Amino acid sequence: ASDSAFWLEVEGNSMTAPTGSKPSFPDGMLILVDPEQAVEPGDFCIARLGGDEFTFKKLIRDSGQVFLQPLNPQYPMIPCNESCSVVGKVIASQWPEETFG
Amino acid sequence: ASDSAFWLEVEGNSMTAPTGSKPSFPDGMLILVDPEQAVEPGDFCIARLGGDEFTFKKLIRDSGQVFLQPLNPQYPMIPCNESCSVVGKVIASQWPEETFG
Amino acid sequence: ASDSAFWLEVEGNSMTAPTGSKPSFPDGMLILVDPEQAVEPGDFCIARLGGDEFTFKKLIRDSGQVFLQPLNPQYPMIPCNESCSVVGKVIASQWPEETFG
Amino acid sequence: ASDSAFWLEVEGNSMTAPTGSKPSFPDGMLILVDPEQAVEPGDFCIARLGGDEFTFKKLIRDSGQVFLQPLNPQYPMIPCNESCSVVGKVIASQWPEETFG
Amino acid sequence: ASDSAFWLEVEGNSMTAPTGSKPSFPDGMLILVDPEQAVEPGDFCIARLGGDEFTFKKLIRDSGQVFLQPLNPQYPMIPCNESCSVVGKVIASQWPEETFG
Amino acid sequence: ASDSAFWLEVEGNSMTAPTGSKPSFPDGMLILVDPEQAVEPGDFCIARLGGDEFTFKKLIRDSGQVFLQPLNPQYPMIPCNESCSVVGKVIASQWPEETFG
Amino acid sequence: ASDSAFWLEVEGNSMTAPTGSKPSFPDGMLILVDPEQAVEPGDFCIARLGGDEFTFKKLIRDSGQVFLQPLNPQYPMIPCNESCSVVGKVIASQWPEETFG
Amino acid sequence: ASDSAFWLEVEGNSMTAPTGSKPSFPDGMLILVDPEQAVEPGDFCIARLGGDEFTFKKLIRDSGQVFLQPLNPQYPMIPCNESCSVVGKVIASQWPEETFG
Repeated sequence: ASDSAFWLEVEGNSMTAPTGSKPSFPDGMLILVDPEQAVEPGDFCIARLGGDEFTFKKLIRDSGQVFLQPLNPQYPMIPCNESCSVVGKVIASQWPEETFG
Repeated sequence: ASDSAFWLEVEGNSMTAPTGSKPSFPDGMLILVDPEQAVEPGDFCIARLGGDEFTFKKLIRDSGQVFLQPLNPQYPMIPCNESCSVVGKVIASQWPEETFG
Repeated sequence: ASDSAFWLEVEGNSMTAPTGSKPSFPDGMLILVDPEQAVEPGDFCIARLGGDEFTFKKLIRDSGQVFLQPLNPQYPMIPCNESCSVVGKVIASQWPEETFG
Repeated sequence: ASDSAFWLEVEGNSMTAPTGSKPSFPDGMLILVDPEQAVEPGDFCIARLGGDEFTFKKLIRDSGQVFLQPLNPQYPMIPCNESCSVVGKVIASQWPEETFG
Repeated sequence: ASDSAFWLEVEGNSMTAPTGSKPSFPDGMLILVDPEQAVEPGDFCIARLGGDEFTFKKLIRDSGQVFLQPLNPQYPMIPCNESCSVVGKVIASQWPEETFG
Repeated sequence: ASDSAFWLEVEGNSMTAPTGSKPSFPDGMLILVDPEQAVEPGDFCIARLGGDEFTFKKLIRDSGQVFLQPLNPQYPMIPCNESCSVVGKVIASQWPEETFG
Repeated sequence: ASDSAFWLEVEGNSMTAPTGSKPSFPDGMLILVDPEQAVEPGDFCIARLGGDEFTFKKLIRDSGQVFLQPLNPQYPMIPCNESCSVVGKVIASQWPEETFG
Repeated sequence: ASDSAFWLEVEGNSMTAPTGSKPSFPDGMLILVDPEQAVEPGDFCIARLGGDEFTFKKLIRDSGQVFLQPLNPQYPMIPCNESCSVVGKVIASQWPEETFG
């Protein structure tokens, strides 16, 4: 984990996989982003889209096109082109300790 | 966090909550069981059962009786009695690092 | 595979995993049910309910109880006991050849 | 199947059909690819695209134009012209025997 | 088709199957409901729910339970128990003739 | 309808519309083509490209030019000119009766 | 349009219908919300969900269950229960004048 | 907004931009054309084409040439010379009241 790496809190159900599926990062979890580790296809990541919303998706590649895919199928998959910048690789995820009291 | 504390890999959907509610411990996650800590009502814990098979659940109390309750509505509740014995309180949970490649 | 093993065509969506998750046996696939192989937990199988109902689920164990689980979340889980006899272990599955012209 | 046919393992969601539609080739399945058999419109194939990257899709024809179409609605469709080259016809598909342990 | 049969205009995406799966009854189509024909598992129907409101879905049976299942994945399946009653079997569908003006 | 009208089973997803759009003619349905009725813009029809294979689209006029339009946005629009010959207007569509058990 | 009625700017693509569908409200358009007009199934409303955040969607109901549905089939259809509160009916939508030079 | 200006109902996808890009005038919208105003390059206008057939497009200037550019990349570009005359400027667009209920 580089010095640059920072923590973020999963906010949304976009990355919450269907029951029985894995991995899954339910809204509430923490994810460690590390701007210094490249993001390869199949890796999870944070990416800044148009305007300023960062997103947490699985970066995939199909037919030469790169998409940011959600673990929740009920959500949209999106092309990652011009206004799509990968900020860093998600290298870890754990529930915050409060979660256990 | 005690020294008798150990890691276990969640294997099942019993602790997988309906999308939206939290927390949620999906099959494949890592939980840290600490025997040297008590399981107060509402805490998450491991419990050795008859044939000595662990069970991941939430300890709840209802009239001098103690129950092991799954976060997955589909999974039935279970009364903790003769062969039932808490093995420790779950204090942490994270995805194995292999998860992030 | 015993000389008693037999093929069956999956008919239904009880074993159809959510896009992204495996395995999955969509309606249309074939499955080899071997009556002579024991069904350990975590194994896919063909069980009979009542006496004439053929069911295709994943046999599991939660909190000391055995359940026939569907790979399709929307479908209810079911406890396997008295009127629930395992018919055989699913040991292979493939699409029927016609599937390809 | 020709002696030049090999097995590939599906990696992705592009060929995963929505519940109800068939066939479907979810990530993790094995597909037999025969480079000696030709791919007629409607067949399932592997094709080499731009940077020579392989892609598993359905070859279709519409309005006298050829397309590589995914079984999964979320994925885009691609015109199979110049930099599109067919590697082989998909002729079999099954889960690896590990699937049933 | 009995003398009691009547047509209903499909209102809603409940029975719209995803692209590539058939059949599909998109919002706008016509369905001939016949109250005098029994609805076997597999058939499409109109059932009246506890609310006392009408619903259009596919009736299925799994592990002994009966459900009214939609063709659109985004919609929930529902057990057809007490407050669930079959109004009639859906036996034909077509676009109104205005569709082609 | 004229005596020149015949039935055609829609084959392909060119005329399948996005969920929540109408009309829509999913692969599987039956469209009634009547060669004797003029195909006005906004009408559905069967056309011939290169004087051979049929294309089932929606004739339209934009900026003085004519195009055969697919109800599926993924499919490209195609200019109807020289090698483009309209075979007849689509006047009715329905699911074959087998569809309903 | 009551006094309470206020204007919001559509932000996002949850209500951008697929090319060739209607209505549709691309990110950028304005929408008049009137808290004083009820919202019947089929209406376009503004709801406030859990996180104290607002959503613009079409209220619908299926099998006696209310859902907030998006015009974009990509996005998810969410059940509107406990934490879901309908704030107002959307009764108008127009682009801002700046739009047109 | 002049006395000569009038409302028109957009009919077509010619002016339906790709999701994300704005503006976008989906088939079904109302656009207000003001004959009295001039259509500077970049503005949206109406145009009489030959035998009196309207066209909704954007007025661009490429190579000292005045074309009619569509917002839908799928639709061909058209030059506005002889048999092409502007009919006014699009100064406002909005959805018909009937759209909301």
